[PDB]
Amino acid sequence: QMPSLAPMLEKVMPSVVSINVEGSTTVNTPRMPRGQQQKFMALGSGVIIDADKGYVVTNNHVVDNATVIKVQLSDGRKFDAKMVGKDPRSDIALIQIQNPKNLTAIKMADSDALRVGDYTVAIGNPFGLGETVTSGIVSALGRSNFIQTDAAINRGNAGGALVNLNGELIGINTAILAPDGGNIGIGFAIPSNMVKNLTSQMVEYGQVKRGELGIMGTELNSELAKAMKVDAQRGAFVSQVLPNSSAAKAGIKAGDVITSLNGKPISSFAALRAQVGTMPVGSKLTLGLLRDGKQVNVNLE
Amino acid sequence: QMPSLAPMLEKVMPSVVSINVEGSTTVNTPRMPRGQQQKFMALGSGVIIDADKGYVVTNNHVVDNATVIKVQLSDGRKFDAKMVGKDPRSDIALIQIQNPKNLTAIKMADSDALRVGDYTVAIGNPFGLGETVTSGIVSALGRSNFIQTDAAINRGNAGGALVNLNGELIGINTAILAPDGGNIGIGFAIPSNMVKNLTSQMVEYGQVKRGELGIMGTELNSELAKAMKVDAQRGAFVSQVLPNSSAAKAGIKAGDVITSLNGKPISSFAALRAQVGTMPVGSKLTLGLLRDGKQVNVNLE
Amino acid sequence: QMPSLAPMLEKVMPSVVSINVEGSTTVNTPRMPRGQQQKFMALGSGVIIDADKGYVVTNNHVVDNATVIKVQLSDGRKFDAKMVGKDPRSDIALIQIQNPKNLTAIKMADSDALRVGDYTVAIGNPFGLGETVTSGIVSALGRSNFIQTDAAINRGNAGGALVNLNGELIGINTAILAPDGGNIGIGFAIPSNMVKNLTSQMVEYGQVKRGELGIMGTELNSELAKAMKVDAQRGAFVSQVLPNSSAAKAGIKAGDVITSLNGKPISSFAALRAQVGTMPVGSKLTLGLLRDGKQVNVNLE
Amino acid sequence: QMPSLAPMLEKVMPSVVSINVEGSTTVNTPRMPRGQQQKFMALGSGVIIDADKGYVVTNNHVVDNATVIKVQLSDGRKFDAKMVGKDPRSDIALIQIQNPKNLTAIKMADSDALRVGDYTVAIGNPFGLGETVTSGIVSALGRSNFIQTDAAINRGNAGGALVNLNGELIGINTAILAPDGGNIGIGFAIPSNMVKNLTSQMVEYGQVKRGELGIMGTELNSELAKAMKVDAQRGAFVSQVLPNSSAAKAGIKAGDVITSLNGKPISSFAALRAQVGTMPVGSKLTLGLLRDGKQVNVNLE
Amino acid sequence: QMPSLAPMLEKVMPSVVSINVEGSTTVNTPRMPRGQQQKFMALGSGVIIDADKGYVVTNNHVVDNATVIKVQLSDGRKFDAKMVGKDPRSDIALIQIQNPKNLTAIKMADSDALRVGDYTVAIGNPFGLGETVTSGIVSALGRSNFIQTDAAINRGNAGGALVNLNGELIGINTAILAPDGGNIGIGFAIPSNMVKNLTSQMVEYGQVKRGELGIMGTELNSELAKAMKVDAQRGAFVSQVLPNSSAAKAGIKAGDVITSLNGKPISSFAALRAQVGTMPVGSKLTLGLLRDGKQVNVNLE
Amino acid sequence: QMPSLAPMLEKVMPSVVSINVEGSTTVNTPRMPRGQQQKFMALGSGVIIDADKGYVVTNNHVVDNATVIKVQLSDGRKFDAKMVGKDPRSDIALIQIQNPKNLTAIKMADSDALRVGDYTVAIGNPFGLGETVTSGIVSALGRSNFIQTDAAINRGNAGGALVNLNGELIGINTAILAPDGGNIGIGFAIPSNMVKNLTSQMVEYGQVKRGELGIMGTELNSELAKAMKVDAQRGAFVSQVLPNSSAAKAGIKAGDVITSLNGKPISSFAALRAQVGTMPVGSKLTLGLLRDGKQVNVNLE
Repeated sequence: QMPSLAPMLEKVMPSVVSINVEGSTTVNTPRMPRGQQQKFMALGSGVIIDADKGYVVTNNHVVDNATVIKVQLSDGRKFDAKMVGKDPRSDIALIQIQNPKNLTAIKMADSDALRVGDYTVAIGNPFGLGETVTSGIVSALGRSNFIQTDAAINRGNAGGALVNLNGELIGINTAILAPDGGNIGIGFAIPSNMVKNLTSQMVEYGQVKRGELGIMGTELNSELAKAMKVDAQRGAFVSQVLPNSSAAKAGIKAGDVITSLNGKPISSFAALRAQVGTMPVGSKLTLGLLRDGKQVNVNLE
Repeated sequence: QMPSLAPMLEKVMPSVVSINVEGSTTVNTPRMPRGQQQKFMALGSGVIIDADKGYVVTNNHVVDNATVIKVQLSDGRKFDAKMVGKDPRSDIALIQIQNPKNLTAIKMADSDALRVGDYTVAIGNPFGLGETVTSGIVSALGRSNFIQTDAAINRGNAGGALVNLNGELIGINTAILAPDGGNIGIGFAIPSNMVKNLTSQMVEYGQVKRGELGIMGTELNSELAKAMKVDAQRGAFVSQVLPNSSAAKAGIKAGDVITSLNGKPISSFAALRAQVGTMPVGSKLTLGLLRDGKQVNVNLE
Repeated sequence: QMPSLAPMLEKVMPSVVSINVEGSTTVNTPRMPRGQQQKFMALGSGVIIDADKGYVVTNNHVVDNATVIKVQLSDGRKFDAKMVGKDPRSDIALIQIQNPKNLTAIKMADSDALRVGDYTVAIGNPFGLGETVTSGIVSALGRSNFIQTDAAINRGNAGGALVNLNGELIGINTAILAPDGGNIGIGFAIPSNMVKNLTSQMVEYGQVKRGELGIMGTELNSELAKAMKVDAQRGAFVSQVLPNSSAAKAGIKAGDVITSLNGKPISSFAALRAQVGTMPVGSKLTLGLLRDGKQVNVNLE
Repeated sequence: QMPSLAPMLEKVMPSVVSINVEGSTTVNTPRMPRGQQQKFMALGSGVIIDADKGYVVTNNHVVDNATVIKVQLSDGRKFDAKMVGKDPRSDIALIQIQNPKNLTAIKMADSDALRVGDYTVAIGNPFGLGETVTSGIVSALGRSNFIQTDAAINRGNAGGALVNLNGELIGINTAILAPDGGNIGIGFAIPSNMVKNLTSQMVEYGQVKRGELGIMGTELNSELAKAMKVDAQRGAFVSQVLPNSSAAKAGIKAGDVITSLNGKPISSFAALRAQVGTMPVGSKLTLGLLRDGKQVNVNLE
Repeated sequence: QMPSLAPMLEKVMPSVVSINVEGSTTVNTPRMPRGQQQKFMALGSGVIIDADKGYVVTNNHVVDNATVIKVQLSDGRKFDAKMVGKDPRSDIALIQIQNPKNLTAIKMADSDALRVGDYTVAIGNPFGLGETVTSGIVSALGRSNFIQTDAAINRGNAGGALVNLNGELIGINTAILAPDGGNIGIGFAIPSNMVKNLTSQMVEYGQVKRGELGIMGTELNSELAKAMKVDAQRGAFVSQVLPNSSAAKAGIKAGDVITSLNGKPISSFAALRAQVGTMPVGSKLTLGLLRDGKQVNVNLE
Repeated sequence: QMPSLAPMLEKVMPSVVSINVEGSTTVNTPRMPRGQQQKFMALGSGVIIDADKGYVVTNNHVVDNATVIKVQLSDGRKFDAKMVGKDPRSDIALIQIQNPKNLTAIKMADSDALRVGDYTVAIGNPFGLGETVTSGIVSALGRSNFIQTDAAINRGNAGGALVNLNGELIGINTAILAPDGGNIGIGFAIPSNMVKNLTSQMVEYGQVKRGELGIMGTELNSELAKAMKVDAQRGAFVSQVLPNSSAAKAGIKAGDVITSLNGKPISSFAALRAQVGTMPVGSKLTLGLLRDGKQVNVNLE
């Protein structure tokens, strides 16, 4: 008969869940005529990632400041969940289902396999009226990072799951304009792998460990810096490398002068110290290193 | 060759029509520096539903306050139409073609058959520049009610017809924010069946008959109400049932205490009287009834 | 030396006070991503009207929903006050100082004596930064009602006291756009007399008694109405007058047909019933009565 | 007793009148969902300028597009008025009272006598709630042109009359942002003399005659222009002067090169042709003429 | 395996390029507190249309006012380009790659072959974050002109290329709201043929030649016009035709009275002179000619 | 004759001047479709404070980022001025007239003498159309600090001079919402004395010296802090006083616990360090000191 997503969607829908948050937050006491605790209600979607432990990935902007979190399965069943870890930078959080039973976990695809022309579908709650599904394609890939897809709802709240035609997880859709869950015109999402890495740090550490690792250099134009080349100057100097932190790994040594980070020119030396320090461990960033030919990819830790 | 909708679209396009409304409306006389009749022009789409009588379904927000309505077929032909019935609640209206000839009516699908993953396409006039077609999927179903689809134009005016891959009618797209024909981010529409039922009441009665039918109960906590259970109180009490209005049908009897209407908890007794009274006859609502197990679906009248 | 208001202002400033309100109010629980009690703080000015009892007139939009109200005298002294009565219609309220001692009350002028060219000065808190004084003239008088004065602060919150050159009370400035304490461009205020009358009803009754008093007529065009004149029809008919409620006083009798209320034509019969029913007792409204010459002023009760 | 404006105000109030306009205007037919004649109502103030003929000066933005204009005297009396002339440039218009009787005309002051520190008061209808009076001083004078005064209402509609302490007319307040009757922050007005001149052209000609009068020159850098000086060039050249139009009067002759008009440098030659051509006859503009010392004041016609 | 666009997209991506403009523009000198040259940076997409000459079509709103334009191929390679021609009306421009080498040009489809149901995909830079691809269908065709497609990004900048399933060029997407590169809700684009014609005029003439060609008629109701029919008047008269400019071609002769231009009624005679004069040569417009049956399509020049 | 300000205004107007600033500022390069130096023009008023040296006080938001500053006297004369010092905190700056000749300096009043009822007048350029004068009264005094006056223009740019009836300087009007020269509804200004002190630091030091002077204490609840009282805790502890910086002057000694600064409670210890550190030397702030009776006024340095 007619082609439809319903078939695969009926295999995926189980592993998607609706999250009902109740929390409190400190707010300014209203001055009139036109600090105190105010109760709010957040509402999102999430995916069951570990059927046995009852691990449910979700967005940090949903579960932030939560006092009580509840989970309802697509079949109607409700559970209590407990926080386990969040990550405001990438807007990802892990919750756990208290008393998990007959749970289906989603099968995660290798996000590295993604290409642009690929079809996707997004499952979530743009307007809070219940689980809404929409389709589209992989519009852009922050590497081949990040996933950008036209399969996203206008004026809607960045829902949860991003899925391929086989009904596997290729990512969690996110809101880039936090603390404002909305749209920029197109959908952004953390690829499924970044998601898995991110998620295991939360299970293991209560959070994702920041990998702020230069090595131990000295500004360009300084004492030990000006001494060397300075032919084709302008950039961030690197004096040492002995810490062996993806530096004896990045094939980097003394004297180098990095001036790139995935395209964007690294002006100052602190420019590196900051940009490479706010990223999540396991990250795959590329550094355009200056020394007459040099550009290696790093892996935090 | 290449896959396209054009083929089926060429079978559906005939049954779609362009409606040109001209009407008058009472307006405030402008006060300056910065009641009277003002002439306006509304513009929509509609579907030929009965080829012989020349019945054309359309949106109430298009044909409301109309003095002269004209219809132009996709082939260029123009006819005069006459109103027959409208329904502001669901934003649906029926017009009739004066002198119908060589008309094609659309084949209506059973909307009950719809599932979420299904593909749809929407035909209409978002910006008045002529008949615009767009595609998408069934994003959400107010039952399996209402149809929500991503196949809807941003900042556009809720067009007319919603159609499956076989070129059958699965619904009429509507504007939830009346009297403002616009978008919320995604498309809403009355499923084709609700459409047909709605439409036949207009033909038969000049309007859709409201089925405001409780039975004849008494508030919870009252004289004849407090007398009974009150174990697990909090809700809307039901004293009688003899009227036999979907009550000797809903398997409901004296003593009951309804507290739901398709999910939303029924607080007061008038809360039922109102919510169940604004709906269209033939409706299929579900009542979470309290009496230690009870929840039956009703059918107005 | 130089002319100044400071002199008289130093005689008036004592009788002006700063009110610090703390209250709670029911608010919607915030839905995110972007009922409960929320604490607010209101802030106004007021005038000591009765030195002995410690009566302080103020604006209802200041003391509304108040849990704790405090009063600070211009000399620094703070007292606790207790509500006694409010009146949202005119935005006037009466509070009482708990433990009043060495209080100065202001001398109230007869507002009836006011003419337009007269000078005024306004004392209050437009921006909450403390007691601000401004001058101007009587721009318009809702009779010679209401007082309109240019002596009002742009974008400011309708302060409290309105005062003449002798330092007497000619009125309390009010906000016409409640619940929004702001400006329309010019200042509105309840004349001092209306203020006094209003204020004594609060002391005496806990509120100002509404004087909704027609008499007992029948719509124009009805049974007992059409029977009479109908020459120069169009208006609100009056059948009876026996209730003697400012009707055996208004020189009104059976058959009359009122069609005015201080200028504005009285269309329907309920138009009178409403307009004359929302006003405060003691009011002085004028009724353009139809019967070939008739227009008398009434005094509620 | 206390100082007040009421006294003089009671001498001026008679000569002020309230204008009630009713008109029609061509408007776009509304396109929905969201040319024809639409009826509006304008409302202003004006001053009786000629008691005998019943001449009432007012603002053009009040009486523009008027079908029926009515006048009500401060004592309550109503008359019908007829248009006589308007002038959108200065926003001034003259209406005539049909059947003038027991009229008081205002005594016009010589505006040339004005200085900045002088006190003024403004009478009008900022918000349509009736005749509102406000005070202030002469904030700026477009000569000593135009009158700018702080005696103007915020967010209000540029009322009518501007008056000194003796109750004489020093000007009519106007709206610079036509067709939007509002405030810029301070009040602008046509001085009383400009008003009188303007007004007599309307009586005499149905409008104010534009005095677009250069003489007959040739652009600077042209054939007959470059031939001469060109020492300290850059400006508008003047070839002839024989027309004797305030040129044999302005002491101007062949060869001149004007480059000023009351301060603003005259760039091109058409820059003069335009700026000096949109002004009202009788105007007093000053031209910074180049020829090594020359700057005379002109008087149109 | 799974269906995807990536395959064909990998064949098309080469012929798409990223344009980095740097230009200057005259701007008003800022007045504070709150003419000069200001440097800006524009950014777009474009398609390699001629591999050998290195012709790259793009949008005029991207390359307008450009001082330096650079081109980067999808493989990373950068070239300098030089302007060759622009066309603000249709928002199309042609640039040339300086030193073109190993270039792939796209294969252009015949746009005339397009039908509505057809699938499309759009490639561009909505938010400047790099080349973004999105899909959709042919929503409307300004003939079967113009192409309207749902394959367009919300709040995005009208990207560049519009492509069918075979990876051929069916058009360049454009911004209708210039000089504001944004969305109306749906995508507009110049069909590929109009594109090719447009583009060859730029190569050949530095611009697209306007074909403002009536013939030589006289207004309806005039001397030589009223003389004839006037039966079913109201329109634009046509006196002559001898110029042979698509008039001895349009089968038009003396006496005619055109009153249409692709639907819109031609009111006046200048209405034709203007509408048919702003269009690009080679255009295919239709004229509803009055003479009791007549409507032929023209081809500029 | 009639009362007016013109007389005294003619004595003050000379000492007021118009400042024409021309400057450059670093701005973001515009990204299109919708760092570099951009030229702007600022415009203000100022007062000649020292006739001989040609010292002209003005607002910092006028002369900030200035490359060329010009001064024009009320009589028309223009001079070049040079910066000497600015002070963004209070928005005050000092410029010097190059080649001062026949200058009149204004006579400064002792601001300490001010009371609220006093009359003021403000001279400046709200809309850039030239020197505008407005009147009013002293609405509030940040001590008897700061001067708040109703003598300020709506939506206008905080002009310059604030003057009493004798034509003496009582202050310079300022904009509290920098870098936005506008109104809050009422006028704020630095009293004339604060002005003089401020201004002499600029002459003497190129700027106003910040008097950030605690003494040398230790947080409350710390080692040397908890040791003492703690009876009626909650505040900022003070351990030492030996620095003799308005501490052996403020009658302050070891052990004290300050918790006020002109009304506002001093929560933390750094709360003092900051608030008392951003103020201008010579300041007169009051500290509510805790030790069972203690509150002395300080004088920076």
